[PDB]
Amino acid sequence: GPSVFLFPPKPKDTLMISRTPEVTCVVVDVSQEDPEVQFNWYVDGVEVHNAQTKPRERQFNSTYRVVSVLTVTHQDWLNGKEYTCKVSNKGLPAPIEKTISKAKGQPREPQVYILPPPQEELTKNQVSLTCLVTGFYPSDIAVEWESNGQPENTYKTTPPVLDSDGSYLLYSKLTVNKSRWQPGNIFTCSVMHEALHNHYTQKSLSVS
Amino acid sequence: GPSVFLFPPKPKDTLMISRTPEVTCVVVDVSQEDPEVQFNWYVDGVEVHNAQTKPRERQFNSTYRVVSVLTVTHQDWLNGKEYTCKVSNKGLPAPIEKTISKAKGQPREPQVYILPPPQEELTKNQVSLTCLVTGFYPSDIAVEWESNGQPENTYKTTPPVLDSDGSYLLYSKLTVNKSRWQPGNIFTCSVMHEALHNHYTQKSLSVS
Ligand SMILES: *[C@@H]1O[C@H](CO[C@@H]2O[C@@H](C)[C@@H](O)[C@@H](O)[C@@H]2O)[C@@H](O[C@@H]2O[C@H](CO)[C@@H](O[C@@H]3O[C@H](CO[C@H]4O[C@H](CO)[C@@H](O)[C@H](O)[C@@H]4O[C@@H]4O[C@H](CO)[C@@H](O)[C@H](O)[C@H]4NC(C)=O)[C@@H](O)[C@H](O[C@H]4O[C@H](CO)[C@@H](O)[C@H](O)[C@@H]4O[C@@H]4O[C@H](CO)[C@@H](O)[C@H](O)[C@H]4NC(C)=O)[C@@H]3O)[C@H](O)[C@H]2NC(C)=O)[C@H](O)[C@H]1NC(C)=O
Ligand SMILES: *[C@@H]1O[C@H](CO[C@@H]2O[C@@H](C)[C@@H](O)[C@@H](O)[C@@H]2O)[C@@H](O[C@@H]2O[C@H](CO)[C@@H](O[C@@H]3O[C@H](CO[C@H]4O[C@H](CO)[C@@H](O)[C@H](O)[C@@H]4O[C@@H]4O[C@H](CO)[C@@H](O)[C@H](O)[C@H]4NC(C)=O)[C@@H](O)[C@H](O[C@H]4O[C@H](CO)[C@@H](O)[C@H](O)[C@@H]4O[C@@H]4O[C@H](CO)[C@@H](O)[C@H](O)[C@H]4NC(C)=O)[C@@H]3O)[C@H](O)[C@H]2NC(C)=O)[C@H](O)[C@H]1NC(C)=O
Repeated sequence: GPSVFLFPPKPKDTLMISRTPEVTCVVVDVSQEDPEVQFNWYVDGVEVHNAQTKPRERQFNSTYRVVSVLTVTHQDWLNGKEYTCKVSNKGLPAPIEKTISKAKGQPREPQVYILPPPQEELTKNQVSLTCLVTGFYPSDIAVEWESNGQPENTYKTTPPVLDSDGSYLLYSKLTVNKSRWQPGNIFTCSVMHEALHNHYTQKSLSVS
Repeated sequence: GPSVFLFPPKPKDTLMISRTPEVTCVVVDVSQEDPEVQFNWYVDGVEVHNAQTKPRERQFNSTYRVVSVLTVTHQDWLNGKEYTCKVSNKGLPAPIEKTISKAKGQPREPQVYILPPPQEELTKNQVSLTCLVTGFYPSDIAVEWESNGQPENTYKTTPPVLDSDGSYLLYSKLTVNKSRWQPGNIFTCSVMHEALHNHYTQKSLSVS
């Protein structure tokens, strides 16, 4: 029979208010004369009606896959609202309800540390500036790099890494050209998380 | 019908003689009264007869799961030898050949750097020393931390991270009580990977 998969908004949508944090409910495995199924949504047990439900998409494996996206506020999601996608079929003994919400647990503020290169690497053609971030719970978080004010193109971030106390940690690397490093340019890692002042913090450094 | 999953030896075991590196062939979904099945092993198209096989392990979900552990040398694996576990069944008609071998690609030497704490952190009651390993390939790699010879209990390590050029990178944090950091001690990272001198390299640092 068919199967439901409810998904959470992005750790970056949930924090900033320019983007829209959304909650996506998905159905799969709806056979070929199973008529339309119907999203009933509920937030903490009351029916909202603003979910932009989409059409009935065909799949390579000849199934029907259905989606309903539902916009939510950041206030709401981070207050621990319990969002629910109920689905009735036309050809299924039951209706299927799934529910989702923010992670439970006393949120913990990280602290950011920029780290410089190593005195070994400074002679190299490029160098690796390091943003260590640690102590953060919940695991959902976001990092960016900017330079003089202008944002940075290329960098790489590890997935969060569970720590021995139950907090999470991660590292982020930034390759910068040996050329561009020296002339006292100034570089800054910036981090977004539930438990920050303005949900936002930066460290920064120079060639000192 | 039944399915066959072949699995390689882990990087640590592939890198030193002390340990024994193994190639594991696992069949799952051998049904209720379908009798035994055989492993026919081959190495680059020649049959070896040394796999320490175990007998049929029945599962919760009511199938028969079978395993054969074949042992290899390290020179064998790093020469890129192709190992195959073929399965005769007494049920579904076919043989099921499955093949495994080392990752293809010109190996790259991991360049490793210890990084000290950040000035910021020092007033905390613990500190975080950082081993950064970059530019390595294949992704199979092992990191350990020791101090005055003795190894370390707490050390976390990110899973490798694909880089913009195709090499991999990773980080490792070591938390040490500040009571251990600042009375004159020496600390050391240790890295293992095929494209190295003696498949092993280490950096080290101290309160200078
Ligand atoms: C027919 O095809 C469809 C379409 O898929 C396509 O089919 C064929 C043609 C191939 O080409 C496929 O390669 C192709 O993808 C099949 O639909 C699939 O159905 C399976 C189930 O049979 C679903 O499995 C689930 O997967 C989700 C993860 O799905 C996300 O991530 C995938 C990649 O990571 C991505 O492909 C998906 O589209 C989806 O992607 C994310 O989507 C969100 C929302 O849009 C988006 O914001 C993200 O950015 C995006 N991410 C990425 C990386 O793209 C997974 O969550 C499920 O795991 C849980 O459930 C398992 C039980 O099935 C269980 O074993 C797990 O341990 C895990 O347990 C859960 O844990 C959660 C969280 O930790 C927790 O709440 C619970 O404890 C627990 N919950 C549950 C319910 O168990 C699950 O594995 C596929 O998502 C789905 N694919 C697509 C594309 O929709 C269909 O099955 C096929 N039918 C047949 C008969 O074969
Ligand atoms: C009945 O149950 C059994 C037992 O499982 C258990 O059953 C129930 C009771 C629950 O408790 C389960 O939670 C529990 O697991 C079922 O047996 C399972 O069968 C499925 C297949 O149906 C297997 O799926 C495959 O999984 C492997 C990974 O398996 C490793 O990792 C698991 C955890 O991550 C671990 O549980 C396994 O034991 C095994 O563990 C590893 O083992 C090695 C060797 O011993 C060891 O060195 C490792 O340290 C160890 N690791 C860990 C973390 O423990 C996965 O590789 C497969 O994925 C490939 O294939 C998929 C398609 O099947 C495909 O979607 C993927 O993309 C992927 O692609 C392959 O890989 C590469 C890279 O992508 C690609 O280049 C290849 O070309 C491609 N090849 C193929 C062929 O696809 C796959 O997902 C389970 O492992 C297996 N579980 C166990 C424990 O054996 C049984 O199926 C059940 N039967 C029924 C009817 O329900």
